Amino acid sequence: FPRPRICNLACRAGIGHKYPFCHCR
Repeated sequence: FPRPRICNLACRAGIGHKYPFCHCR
């Protein structure tokens, strides 16, 4: 699965835990 561009932003802002599809840091 390709890494969604949003997931990148999410990780940076640390809103990963906020975005289900981008459950990053």
